[PDB]
Amino acid sequence: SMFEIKKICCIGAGYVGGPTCSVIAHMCPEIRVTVVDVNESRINAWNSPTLPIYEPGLKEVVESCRGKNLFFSTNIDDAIKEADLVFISVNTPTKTYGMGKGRAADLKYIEACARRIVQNSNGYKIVTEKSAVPVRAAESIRRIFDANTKPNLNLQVLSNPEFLAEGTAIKDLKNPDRVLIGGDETPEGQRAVQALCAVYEHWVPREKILTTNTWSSELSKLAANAFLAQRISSINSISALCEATGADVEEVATAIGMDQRIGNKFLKASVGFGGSCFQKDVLNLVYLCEALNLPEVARYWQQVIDMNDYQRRRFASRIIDSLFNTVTDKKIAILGFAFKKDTGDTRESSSIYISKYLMDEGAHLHIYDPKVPREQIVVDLSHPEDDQVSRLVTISKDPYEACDGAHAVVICTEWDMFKELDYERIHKKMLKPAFIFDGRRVLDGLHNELQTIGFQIETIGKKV
Amino acid sequence: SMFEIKKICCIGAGYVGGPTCSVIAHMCPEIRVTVVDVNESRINAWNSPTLPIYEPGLKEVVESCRGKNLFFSTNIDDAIKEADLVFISVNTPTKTYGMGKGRAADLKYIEACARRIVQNSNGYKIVTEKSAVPVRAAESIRRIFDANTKPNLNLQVLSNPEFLAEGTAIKDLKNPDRVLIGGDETPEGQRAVQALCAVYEHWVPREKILTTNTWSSELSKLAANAFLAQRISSINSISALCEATGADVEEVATAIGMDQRIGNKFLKASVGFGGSCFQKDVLNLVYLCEALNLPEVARYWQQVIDMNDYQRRRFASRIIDSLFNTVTDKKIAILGFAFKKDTGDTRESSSIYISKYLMDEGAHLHIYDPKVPREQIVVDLSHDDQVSRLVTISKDPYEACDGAHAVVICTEWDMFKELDYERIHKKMLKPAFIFDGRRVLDGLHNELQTIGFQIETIGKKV
Amino acid sequence: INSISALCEATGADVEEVATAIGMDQRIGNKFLKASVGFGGSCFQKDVLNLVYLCEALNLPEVARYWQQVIDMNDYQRRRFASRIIDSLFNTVTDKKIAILGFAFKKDTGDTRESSSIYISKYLMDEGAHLHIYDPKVPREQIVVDLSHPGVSEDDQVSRLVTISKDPYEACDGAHAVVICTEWDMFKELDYERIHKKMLKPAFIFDGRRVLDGLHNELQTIGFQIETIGKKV
Repeated sequence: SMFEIKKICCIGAGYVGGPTCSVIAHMCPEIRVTVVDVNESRINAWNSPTLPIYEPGLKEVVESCRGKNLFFSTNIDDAIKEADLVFISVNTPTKTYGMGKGRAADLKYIEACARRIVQNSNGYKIVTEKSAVPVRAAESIRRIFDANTKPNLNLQVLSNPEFLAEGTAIKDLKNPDRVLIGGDETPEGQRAVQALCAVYEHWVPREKILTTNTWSSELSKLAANAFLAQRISSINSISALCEATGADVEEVATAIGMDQRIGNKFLKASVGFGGSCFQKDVLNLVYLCEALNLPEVARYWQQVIDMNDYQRRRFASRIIDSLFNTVTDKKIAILGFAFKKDTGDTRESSSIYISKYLMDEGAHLHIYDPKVPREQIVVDLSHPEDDQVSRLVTISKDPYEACDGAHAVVICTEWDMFKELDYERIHKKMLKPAFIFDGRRVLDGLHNELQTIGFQIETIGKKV
Repeated sequence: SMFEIKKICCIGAGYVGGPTCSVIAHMCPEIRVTVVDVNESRINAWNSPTLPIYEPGLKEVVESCRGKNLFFSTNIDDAIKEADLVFISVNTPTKTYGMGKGRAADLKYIEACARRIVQNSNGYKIVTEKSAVPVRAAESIRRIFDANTKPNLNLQVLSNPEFLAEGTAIKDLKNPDRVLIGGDETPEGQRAVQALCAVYEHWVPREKILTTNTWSSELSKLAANAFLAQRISSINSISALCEATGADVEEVATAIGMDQRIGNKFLKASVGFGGSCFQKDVLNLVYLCEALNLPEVARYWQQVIDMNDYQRRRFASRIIDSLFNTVTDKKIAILGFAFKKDTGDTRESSSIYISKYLMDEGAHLHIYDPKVPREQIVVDLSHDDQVSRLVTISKDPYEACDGAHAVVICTEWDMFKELDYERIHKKMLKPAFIFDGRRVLDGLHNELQTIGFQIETIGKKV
Repeated sequence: INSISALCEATGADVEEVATAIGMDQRIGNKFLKASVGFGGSCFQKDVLNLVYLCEALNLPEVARYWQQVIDMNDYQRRRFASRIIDSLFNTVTDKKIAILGFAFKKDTGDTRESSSIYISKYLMDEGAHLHIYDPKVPREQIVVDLSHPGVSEDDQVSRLVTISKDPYEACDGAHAVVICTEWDMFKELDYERIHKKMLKPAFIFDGRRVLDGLHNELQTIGFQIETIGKKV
């Protein structure tokens, strides 16, 4: 309102900072947006005709304003000096050792940015956390600024979390459900908050811009992903009950989802949710609870993970039991390795875990995924040159090789192609009894024809 | 359309059967709908100008078709003989003893109906469970029919659960989010399912009528109330974290609820959910899981109740710590006793539980609620000497607050934001606390701090 | 052998076939291998509990717990038998008439001490069952004592819920279930066709002693659901 952002700097040219800043430039022609990164190779790519990130619509957005008001540079320090607003958009990996190993977020990159910003800054700037951060991250940035102050240096700290999913990043940026901005409840804080609102007001309606305090903002990002993951674990818990009673989890999911207060999204049973966001955010929320002496809340959210873990384990057990509790040297087809369809991302994929369970039985796994690189599958199934993987794991170039001589076909990722395969042919060449374990309900409605063909076909959330 | 339902009999003239059948008759002029009950007094009332159930819109519906195609009668046996479709719409109270005491559903009334139906039936009929039943209830009706069969007796069993809330029953029947009908995956089951679909098709669009197997149908009713309860416990869990960090739970709930995949309903933090459906249904789910050797699933759903109970307990503890952990002969005002605003219903009301905690500290409660009858409050807080010594029921809020150390809002009635707080302050003992258990005073905070209250609320840091 | 009966019910093996096979090994012997709803009498539980207590007194918790299993198993065998009954009646037995045939701890005596009939009857009382109890030797006064809350000369629950029958046909007349808890030889000679006519349907016979073995097809033809210990349903 009073203050006007005219220059933005984004430290971090990854999957958050690049696209967000590209859309900001596209929508705000009068604002100069400079995306910076230490990685010279990456910056060069952003300035090339082959962008380092593939996202539908991104190329068009970047090419429409790069060189006009959108810039990519390795000159971090100059970008900061010039900036009115600086986004910090670096990753916060999970700690791999020490207090909170495996669960707590590691602020090392956030801290390095804060130190660098204060070292290169004079006068008034707004500094905004854009990466997924743990609650209190802004407190730390503020401590660093307060401890390294200079005359006439006035840095304001805001939180502005990202709500982007892979594959929908541009749509999500152009037409967001909401934009969330957190700042202090002081006149300074509210000045800063309003300045960044005005940026988003160039293309987002005021009623979709939610302003909060900084802790509410940070906590909403974590909490939102926990609520989404909870719906999957809840419908997965129902799937177990369906298998025991004769109910069908897709019928039940549809019935529950038609109540508009619950809604019909995120109610699809599966072998288990995956990706780099759901488990990580829930565990981060559980760690935070324990750290604040809220064990009841900690144990309440831990259930979302325990349930996902159980869902995977019981699926593996149905497989193994159906093979008479011996799978040593039995060939099994694993169709699908990505954590979900239409990606090559294997981070926390249920396919990894199902696979490790069968490896632990001596299975000879032939794994097919149309999009995941074969080197990645080998890494994911290896211990942190791995003999168990080279002894037990074959990566198949087509799905027929993977089923050929197999005892079971296990569908772990919901790629659409898997429902189109020649199952008559696959049946001829399998050992008998021939099983199909559908971990994604993707073969619904082929059931009768598959049983006619001769398969024992089994799925999640359906009684055998 | 092979088979056409032309006569419907509903056994049970209560809150479910009466209104549902009244709406069916209203919407299906060619169908004769006869609601029966053993309780002659109640039937008479359904035939009177003062219906035994108050529901907005119900009188108009009933008066528009009673005596034309809608009938209420104590002649249960004739209605069954005539009927093409018989609804069983009786209560299934929770067992009060024995295996599953306090959690399992008691099928005695459902069984009695089934046995009576088979005794009075010949030929083809469709029998449909309309009451909230445990999973496998239809199996039991089936077993009874199969065990007491007669030549040419062909009874088909369907599930058709109710999704009505008090106060919105007519709206919910005229314009339902969905109609759910479960039946066997056999030609005869599908024929039966289609006949009942056709009844609903007189006024509900086909895309809103969901057909399933019988177990899916029974399980969906229980699961829906459980998912809804989970949202409240989930946002309540966040409210604890807000109090510890400085986040505000209403800011967080808005942020979360604007994601269209989550939605913005049922995300209002409180001292705790209540009512006769949520805890009951979740507990029945937990019991069914244990029975079926699904302990992981059981413990997943118990968290919904354990969280609600913790929310109530930590709220009471805040109140108690604020008066130094000694409330004995302290006067405290409880404003609101209903489980939610705009009802007299106290079933599983968080006000009961808050109040019982303070009573266990020796607090003198003065309780006001604008619609709950006094005798209901006395019963709810009894096992009674602890009540008569410690509980006073006030005819107005100002009495209850007069000379109180604290004012505790437990039910979100709109009138509580309109009270003369300057007045209440003049007459309270100092420090004068208001504990808002419902976020109903949000936005009066600054001025209430100005007046001199130490105002505290759920999901906000002190 | 009771623990094996549970496994028989789960798999399709028959506990009497298994008992006979095990017992023909002369090192094991064929005595005391008869599956039941549970052992009773004034000796077994008391002596085993005494032994367990001695172990704990002597800091031998491993031996204590080894022997405690003989009791725990017996309690489980009782509880799961009652649960079969109750589950078969839809988990509600309030005001249902159920015949209890046999109250003595074993046949051919009036001794009821620690009889499994007392425990199965107490489980069905906790469901509100209306129990009609018949035994050819046990005095009626002793049954009333055995089911009463001790130190209560007139129990409200016993007089509301329990009827002592002077004949088995009275006990089964209008019953949902006939529960045989003691192995009296007379029970295999009963006129079951007659019993079936006047029972409510579905009509269950729960044989807690294997005393109706070989009658099963005949009882299924008459139209009973006949269930017993150590046979799959």
